[PDB]
Amino acid sequence: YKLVCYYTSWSQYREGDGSCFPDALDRFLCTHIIYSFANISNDHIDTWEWNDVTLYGMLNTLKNRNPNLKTLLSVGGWNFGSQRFSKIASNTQSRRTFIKSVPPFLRTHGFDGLDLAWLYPGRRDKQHFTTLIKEMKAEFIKEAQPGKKQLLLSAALSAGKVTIDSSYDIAKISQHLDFISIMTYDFHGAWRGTTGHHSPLFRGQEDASPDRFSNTDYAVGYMLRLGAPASKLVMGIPTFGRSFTLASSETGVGAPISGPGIPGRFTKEAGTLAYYEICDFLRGATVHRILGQQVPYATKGNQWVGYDDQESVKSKVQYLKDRQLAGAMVWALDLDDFQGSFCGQDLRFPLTNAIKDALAAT
Amino acid sequence: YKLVCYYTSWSQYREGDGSCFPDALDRFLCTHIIYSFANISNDHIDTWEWNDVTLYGMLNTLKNRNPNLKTLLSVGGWNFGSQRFSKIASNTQSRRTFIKSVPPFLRTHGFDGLDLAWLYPGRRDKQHFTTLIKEMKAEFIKEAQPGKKQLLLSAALSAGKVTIDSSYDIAKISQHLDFISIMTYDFHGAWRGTTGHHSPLFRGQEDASPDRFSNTDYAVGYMLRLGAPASKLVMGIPTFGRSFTLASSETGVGAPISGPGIPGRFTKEAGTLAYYEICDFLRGATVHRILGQQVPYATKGNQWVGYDDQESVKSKVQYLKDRQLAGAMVWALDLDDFQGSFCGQDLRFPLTNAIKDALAAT
Amino acid sequence: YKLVCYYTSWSQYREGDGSCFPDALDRFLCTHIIYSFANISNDHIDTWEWNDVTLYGMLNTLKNRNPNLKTLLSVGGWNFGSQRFSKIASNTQSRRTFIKSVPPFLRTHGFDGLDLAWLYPGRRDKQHFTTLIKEMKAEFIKEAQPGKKQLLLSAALSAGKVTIDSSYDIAKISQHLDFISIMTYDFHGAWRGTTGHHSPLFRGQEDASPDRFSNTDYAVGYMLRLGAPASKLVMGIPTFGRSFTLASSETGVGAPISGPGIPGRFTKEAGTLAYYEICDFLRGATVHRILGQQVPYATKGNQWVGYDDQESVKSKVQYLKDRQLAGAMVWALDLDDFQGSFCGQDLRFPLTNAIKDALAAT
Amino acid sequence: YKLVCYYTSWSQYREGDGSCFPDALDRFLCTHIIYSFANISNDHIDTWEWNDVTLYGMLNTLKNRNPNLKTLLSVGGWNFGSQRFSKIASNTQSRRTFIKSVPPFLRTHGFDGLDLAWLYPGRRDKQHFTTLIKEMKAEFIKEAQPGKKQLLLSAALSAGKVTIDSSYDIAKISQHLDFISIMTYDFHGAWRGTTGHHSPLFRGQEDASPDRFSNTDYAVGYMLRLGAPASKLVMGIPTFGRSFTLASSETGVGAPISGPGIPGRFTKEAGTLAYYEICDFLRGATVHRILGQQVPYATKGNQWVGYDDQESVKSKVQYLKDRQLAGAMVWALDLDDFQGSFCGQDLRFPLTNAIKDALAAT
Ligand SMILES: CC(=O)N[C@@H]1[C@@H](O)[C@H](O[C@@H]2O[C@H](CO)[C@@H](O[C@@H]3O[C@H](CO)[C@@H](O[C@@H]4O[C@H](CO)[C@@H](O)[C@H](O)[C@H]4NC(C)=O)[C@H](O)[C@H]3NC(C)=O)[C@H](O)[C@H]2NC(C)=O)[C@@H](CO)O[C@H]1O
Ligand SMILES: CC(=O)N[C@@H]1[C@@H](O)[C@H](O[C@@H]2O[C@H](CO)[C@@H](O[C@@H]3O[C@H](CO)[C@@H](O[C@@H]4O[C@H](CO)[C@@H](O)[C@H](O)[C@H]4NC(C)=O)[C@H](O)[C@H]3NC(C)=O)[C@H](O)[C@H]2NC(C)=O)[C@@H](CO)O[C@H]1O
Ligand SMILES: CC(=O)N[C@@H]1[C@@H](O)[C@H](O[C@@H]2O[C@H](CO)[C@@H](O[C@@H]3O[C@H](CO)[C@@H](O[C@@H]4O[C@H](CO)[C@@H](O)[C@H](O)[C@H]4NC(C)=O)[C@H](O)[C@H]3NC(C)=O)[C@H](O)[C@H]2NC(C)=O)[C@@H](CO)O[C@H]1O
Ligand SMILES: CC(=O)N[C@@H]1[C@@H](O)[C@H](O[C@@H]2O[C@H](CO)[C@@H](O[C@@H]3O[C@H](CO)[C@@H](O[C@@H]4O[C@H](CO)[C@@H](O)[C@H](O)[C@H]4NC(C)=O)[C@H](O)[C@H]3NC(C)=O)[C@H](O)[C@H]2NC(C)=O)[C@@H](CO)O[C@H]1O
Ligand SMILES: CC(=O)N[C@@H]1[C@@H](O)[C@H](O[C@@H]2O[C@H](CO)[C@@H](O[C@@H]3O[C@H](CO)[C@@H](O)[C@H](O)[C@H]3NC(C)=O)[C@H](O)[C@H]2NC(C)=O)[C@@H](CO)O[C@H]1O
Ligand SMILES: CC(=O)N[C@@H]1[C@@H](O)[C@H](O[C@@H]2O[C@H](CO)[C@@H](O[C@@H]3O[C@H](CO)[C@@H](O)[C@H](O)[C@H]3NC(C)=O)[C@H](O)[C@H]2NC(C)=O)[C@@H](CO)O[C@H]1O
Ligand SMILES: CC(=O)N[C@@H]1[C@@H](O)[C@H](O[C@@H]2O[C@H](CO)[C@@H](O[C@@H]3O[C@H](CO)[C@@H](O)[C@H](O)[C@H]3NC(C)=O)[C@H](O)[C@H]2NC(C)=O)[C@@H](CO)O[C@H]1O
Ligand SMILES: CC(=O)N[C@@H]1[C@@H](O)[C@H](O[C@@H]2O[C@H](CO)[C@@H](O[C@@H]3O[C@H](CO)[C@@H](O)[C@H](O)[C@H]3NC(C)=O)[C@H](O)[C@H]2NC(C)=O)[C@@H](CO)O[C@H]1O
Ligand SMILES: *[C@@H]1O[C@H](CO)[C@@H](O)[C@H](O)[C@H]1NC(C)=O
Ligand SMILES: *[C@@H]1O[C@H](CO)[C@@H](O)[C@H](O)[C@H]1NC(C)=O
Ligand SMILES: *[C@@H]1O[C@H](CO)[C@@H](O)[C@H](O)[C@H]1NC(C)=O
Ligand SMILES: *[C@@H]1O[C@H](CO)[C@@H](O)[C@H](O)[C@H]1NC(C)=O
Repeated sequence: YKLVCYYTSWSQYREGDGSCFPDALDRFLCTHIIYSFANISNDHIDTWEWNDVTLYGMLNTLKNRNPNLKTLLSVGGWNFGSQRFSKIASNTQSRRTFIKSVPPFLRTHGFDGLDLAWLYPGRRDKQHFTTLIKEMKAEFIKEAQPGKKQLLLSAALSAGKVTIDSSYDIAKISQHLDFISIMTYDFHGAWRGTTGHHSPLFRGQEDASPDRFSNTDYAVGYMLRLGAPASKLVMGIPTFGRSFTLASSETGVGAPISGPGIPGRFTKEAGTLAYYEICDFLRGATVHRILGQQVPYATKGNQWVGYDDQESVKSKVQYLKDRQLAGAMVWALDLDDFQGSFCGQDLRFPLTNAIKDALAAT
Repeated sequence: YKLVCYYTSWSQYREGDGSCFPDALDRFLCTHIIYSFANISNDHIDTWEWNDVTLYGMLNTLKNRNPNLKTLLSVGGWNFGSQRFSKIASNTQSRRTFIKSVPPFLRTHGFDGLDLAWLYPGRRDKQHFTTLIKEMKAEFIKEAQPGKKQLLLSAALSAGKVTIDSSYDIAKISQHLDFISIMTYDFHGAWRGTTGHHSPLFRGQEDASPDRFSNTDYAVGYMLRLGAPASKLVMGIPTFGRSFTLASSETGVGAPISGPGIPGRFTKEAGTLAYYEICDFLRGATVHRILGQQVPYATKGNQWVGYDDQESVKSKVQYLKDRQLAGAMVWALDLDDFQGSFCGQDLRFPLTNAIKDALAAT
Repeated sequence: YKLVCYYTSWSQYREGDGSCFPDALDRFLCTHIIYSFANISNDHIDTWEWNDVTLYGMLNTLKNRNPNLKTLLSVGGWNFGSQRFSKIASNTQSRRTFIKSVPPFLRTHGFDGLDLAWLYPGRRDKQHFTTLIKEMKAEFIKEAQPGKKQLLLSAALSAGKVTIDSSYDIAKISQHLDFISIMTYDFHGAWRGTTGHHSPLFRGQEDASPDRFSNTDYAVGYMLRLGAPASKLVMGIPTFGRSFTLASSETGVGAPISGPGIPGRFTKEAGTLAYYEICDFLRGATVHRILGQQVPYATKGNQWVGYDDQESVKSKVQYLKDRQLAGAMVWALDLDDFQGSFCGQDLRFPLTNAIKDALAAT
Repeated sequence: YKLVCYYTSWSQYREGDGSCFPDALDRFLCTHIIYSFANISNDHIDTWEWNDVTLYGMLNTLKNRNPNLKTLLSVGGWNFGSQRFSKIASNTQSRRTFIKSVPPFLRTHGFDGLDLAWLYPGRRDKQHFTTLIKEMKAEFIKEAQPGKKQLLLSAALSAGKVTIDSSYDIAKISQHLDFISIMTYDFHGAWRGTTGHHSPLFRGQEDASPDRFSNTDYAVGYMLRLGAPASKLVMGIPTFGRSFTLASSETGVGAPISGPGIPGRFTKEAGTLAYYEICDFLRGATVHRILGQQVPYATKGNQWVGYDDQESVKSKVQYLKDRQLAGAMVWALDLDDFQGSFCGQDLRFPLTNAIKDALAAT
């Protein structure tokens, strides 16, 4: 089973124990470690952080004691911007320039492939997106013909029905992508006005959630139906939780909230909490395993965080193995308890190690 | 909470360890023990089995050490005959004789009330089935008026949506009934040619499911939605399992079957298995928990059986308490392991007890 | 058969033949004419437009040469505030003030009753909405007891399942209201990115529709199913259409759009078109009757509009009669071709009259 | 567009004007005519009727004036039996003989190809079927490699979901079939106990029919999504109706029935009525266009029949062209008023010619 893992280039700028660099990663932990993100400056694939070229190294050095580890540089990401990408892909001009720059840059940097993280193609870029991947793959071949090891091409697609529909021609692109990562998380926003787990495995109580398709099972399922093969499907699994600030003494699912949740001391970003920050939170908190959804949420004071733990990621892995999917995708190494400290026990990458073990065992 | 348990009056004619009598029941176990079924002969409520009077005897004795235990006589039942019931429902005189015959018959025999087990009113009986309940309650009130402890009136209702829409006016009946037991089991017929748990808590995997309403959760929310007060809703929980005979090596949910499972040694009814027989079956068997449904199934050789155990009833109880229901109803005590034997430890009524415990434990 | 027609107070300000005043309405056309909308200022039901008092009189005049026309004052409306209305229903004191102020304001200004257009009660206002409807009917009773002709109480409910599920306890409110108007229209938002009739009668082609509940039939049947007396259900039918702007040369249902259609010279609101404006659009347009849904749509150049016409409303009246519903509701009189010029024959209210005629014949 | 029309071999043994012979068929009517059915005296496709070999000619003579019509011989039918086919195709040896024995038979009898009517393949026949069609086409090429015009190979398949899943590898079988006639009719059995059109276009009113997939629209789309190519999909249209015998004064859709309708004069088979018997029945009868399904049901006295008229088959034709299908299929040429006397006009094949005109017109 393929175990895809992300690393963000911005997890370095975090206070004390929170800062994370490519060298803090377990060489043997994943089958694919993806660097994110990569910018596109002048229809070309450029670095992002000033030291991205150093870090690109710190990461590839992990291949040294483990030649099985593969790596991909992800281009795009939430920030980049939907429009920027849109243009660079619409005309054939910039599109060829870009496709062109990719192969060498990756080569001259120790990367085993490319990860397309366009978020997301308007309904107007669906045909384009298809081409962009068709051609980009055509190119990846034109380079490896000299006898090299061909560069891997993947994409992080949305898991929400609407988008999946108004942006992807799964049946087609599924052919050129070496594997797909369905980002099955970020399903219940603070705008809804109620508490909701952002990454539930199943729908759960039929009338406790607005629609039937804001969960992992539906997404995974829906996409298989649209033609995506199982062998090219990696199921995303967040190692972060989405929080809210309650507005009443009520604390169950669908309870009233008044905004996202207070910012973690390290990731500092209302609505988010890294697993290691959740671990602190837990002390004195009250955990509730949501029945039909197979995931846990914790509450304490006026805070409510829906997340995943070892038990839930394990459930989640058993789920994918069943559907006999390509494997799990994590987001992101730097959000799990990579130190090994916070969640105690001294062992590190708990949620990802749970995912790792569950994948290899029946 | 209410813990309504059913006791079938034919569980006596069961070979050796199978045979079950009113006296073999834990008088402290339930809050209401319903005896079933009673016939309606000559538009008069009347006994069924040659020795019912003796059994109404053994059962009602259980109220001695435990004065809080209530008992009711259930009239109707699956084999009774859907037609025969309507006949009495729509005859202005048939109904009247019937209603008038109950109060005396109950006081004469020791019951605290009646329970309507009409399966199932037709689309044409929706109204007759509402009048019935309405007048019967009147008769219970008229008889009690002097200063007596009023006779209890309940109805066991279908969990099948189609049935609920064609046969009931939940809205109205709900007010004249003391409680409503919703038969939330028997959801997956063998005629589908595929294995399926007959009593899932939730729908489970979105596509592996037949429809959208063959699971406890839907059934409850629908009835609550339709008007039945939570305080009057009893959630049906089966202590028997639904078996299928496999047709291949596939053993998962949806596997192909060639017919109902093999009859039990004691229940002798293809497609059915008492929990105590499921326990003999479990020896050398493989049990799997169905992820999306919170219920488990077990397979061995060419038999597949979906049933409930301590774990699943606990969740179902957790579920019902969350929904703030009136309690759980069990069908039936003579299908739970009542000798205590069959499942080790030799403790009696594992299922009901597990339910009892979970009902008063938070 | 009841024929409830809405008259908006803002259609008075439209340019040219668009300006619509109460005295421009056919006094024999409808059975009930609801004036909309009225504000609630300082917990008191009040006028909205500076000259509401003048217009109320122009409307109520119509009752003269015809003493069977009933009129109502609709309070609420889309532009009112799901929140403002909530704080008045939640506060026990505010609720009384309001309820108390209605009978006088109603008798004073010459109205037959009230119409509640709270769009829409939150997940948390379900019971408050019921209480609010309960107590207001309790007042219209008290005020009429001396011997007066009881003030009428109605409500314009959502046709959308999600909304209906989180705000309406149909069973209960349905017994206090005199009739319910189900707004069966506004079903395919332009956000979907695709063309789609906003008021289909049935789902039509299965895989060409977004969901199973966005159509009249489902809504009508869902409410009936939920306990609303057909005798009290008024099926809304729209005299306006919802436009879009095509992004390609594709013009059938499901074609990609780039946003709402161009605004009309008179209604001047993107994505909306009154019928009389549609009659203008049809000049050199191409009308197609969507088969599975019984409703038309027209397209010309890059505009696409899904509306209702005489043939389609007739089908709709047929559908409601087979269903045995209290009648039809029309939103709005001023969006129909009230002048009678645009749509030919110089006959006025072509759509509404078609509705009336169809109701009258069997 | 193709136009496959079947001919029954038993359409001769019928009284008076009800006798149908190959020489009675309009040679410029269909583009294909499938003689049905043909037996197999154990691994060798042997005729069925004593004069079968005489009729094969009568049909074929129709090629003399219209050299551009083709004929296939259909082997199977409803009576051939489920087991006979399975047992004959399951035996690797038994098969070969059959496959090998088909071509020479057709070639010697003027038939241009085969048609497979296996009703139906259980779960234990899915692959066999796939193979049978596979190897079957293989042989057709071999025999035709000299320079001869190749033999066609079509298949009549169930339009019912459950049947399709449990037995059709649409993805594969479709690459070998020159075309697929989807038997989109026979949805409502008399076992249901209520009236219902056996061949609706769309499901119509949501709570007036059991499931979402017992109509033409669903079946087709379902098939298309399963891999069936619109270019290789012929949609069946029935030229007969399905009668029921009413049990009360209710005559609408879903009114109670007490068995199938009285046998037709000429077809002499309960629950069935050919169009010519229907046209007759229609005198003094009342027709009703079922609103959501685009189909008529007529009722007179205690009889109820749902069927297709010119108006409705034309709608279904517009439907398939919208779905860009291979064409329409009919059943059967001897059920349509081939006489031209029953439906008056003195014109022949009223429905099929309506189907034809409609196919080439827009
Ligand atoms: C069900 C549905 O469709 N709902 C919509 C939501 O999907 C959507 O939310 C956005 O969802 C995307 C993925 O679907 C998400 O981005 C991916 O996931 C991670 C984690 O959120 C992102 O990581 C962030 O990266 C940025 C830099 O670009 C950092 O600034 C930020 O700190 C990171 N946050 C975390 C938790 O790590 C990645 O960018 C991306 N991963 C990959 C491989 O592409 C967006 O973050 C979601 N939006 C946010 C910020 O909440 C939502 C949009 O608001 O709309 C719903 O309708
Ligand atoms: C979703 C849906 O619509 N499901 C339909 C099923 O409801 C229906 O199957 C019948 O379901 C009812 C419960 O609603 C069931 O009867 C009740 O439940 C128990 C459990 O079966 C019955 O026990 C049997 O009693 C008879 C005598 O009355 C005995 O002969 C038999 O041995 C008993 N079996 C067991 C396991 O104990 C009770 O009769 C009754 N209990 C109460 C409280 O009233 C029927 O038995 C189910 N039918 C059968 C025989 O399977 C199904 C129609 O068959 O249709 C589904 O769609
Ligand atoms: C299936 C589903 O749930 N869809 C949701 C939509 O229903 C919802 O859109 C809003 O829907 C309500 C009724 O369903 C509608 O309000 C009523 O309908 C009329 C006609 O649209 C409204 O008329 C408008 O009134 C405002 C001021 O009140 C005017 O400014 C405007 O010009 C009027 N438009 C027209 C064409 O006349 C009335 O307000 C009201 N009438 C009654 C009987 O109460 C809202 O207007 C709809 N909102 C909009 C902007 O369309 C939608 C909202 O987000 O969400 C969907 O999911
Ligand atoms: C949802 C679903 O799948 N529904 C099931 C039904 O399919 C099934 O009913 C049988 O359906 C098949 C079609 O799929 C039907 O046979 C075809 O259709 C015609 C007319 O139905 C048949 O014609 C008859 O043939 C027999 C002998 O072959 C003659 O004796 C008789 O005179 C003929 N009658 C007519 C109308 O001409 C054909 O045999 C066949 N056509 C082709 C090209 O293959 C069966 O007749 C249907 N069975 C009946 C008679 O009801 C049903 C089984 O009970 O189950 C549903 O669920
Ligand atoms: C806007 C963005 O890309 N994200 C921000 C980060 O880039 C930023 O990191 C800091 O970047 C600057 C360069 O832009 C680093 O400064 C460099 O420091 C080295 C020290 O050896 C020196 O040789 C360079 O001259 C100097 N760069 C220049 C030319 O200015 C700085 O070290 C980075 N931060 C640190 C201390 O690691 C951080 C803020 O620091 O914010 C991100 O949002
Ligand atoms: C169809 C039905 O009601 N259920 C069946 C049971 O009735 C049946 O049980 C036996 O029924 C007979 C007849 O009612 C019983 O006979 C009576 O036995 C007593 C014993 O003291 C005797 O005094 C009576 O004279 C005698 N009466 C009759 C009518 O003959 C018999 O005791 C019952 N035996 C059992 C098992 O208790 C069983 C047969 O095993 O099958 C049920 O399906
Ligand atoms: C926001 C709103 O209520 N809708 C807008 C309308 O109010 C507006 O109508 C105009 O409103 C003004 C203010 O009420 C009217 O002025 C009044 O004119 C009469 C004339 O006899 C005079 O007696 C009043 O004193 C005066 N009111 C005061 C105190 O200012 C004005 O006549 C209205 N215009 C007309 C003729 O319709 C319209 C204008 O476009 O827009 C609505 O959106
Ligand atoms: C079992 C079967 O094939 N289905 C039955 C039909 O065969 C049957 O039709 C009649 O079949 C007989 C043959 O069995 C025909 O008789 C033939 O008549 C000709 C006259 O020229 C004579 O030369 C033949 O020798 C003779 N057959 C023999 C060898 O005995 C008879 O004409 C057929 N009837 C018709 C209408 O043509 C029908 C009804 O009889 O029932 C089917 O079940
Ligand atoms: C990415 O490229 C854009 C376009 O040239 C540029 O404006 C931006 O600075 C680049 N991103 C960063 C911050 O390196
Ligand atoms: C039930 O009563 C009816 C008389 O109304 C009778 O026909 C039937 O045999 C009785 N069944 C039993 C076993 O008592
Ligand atoms: C409606 O009443 C509210 C509160 O009294 C007020 O703020 C608002 O301006 C009023 N609207 C109009 C136009 O009367
Ligand atoms: C072949 O068809 C004939 C009809 O003439 C039938 O009687 C026979 O049973 C079929 N197969 C055999 C050889 O039995």
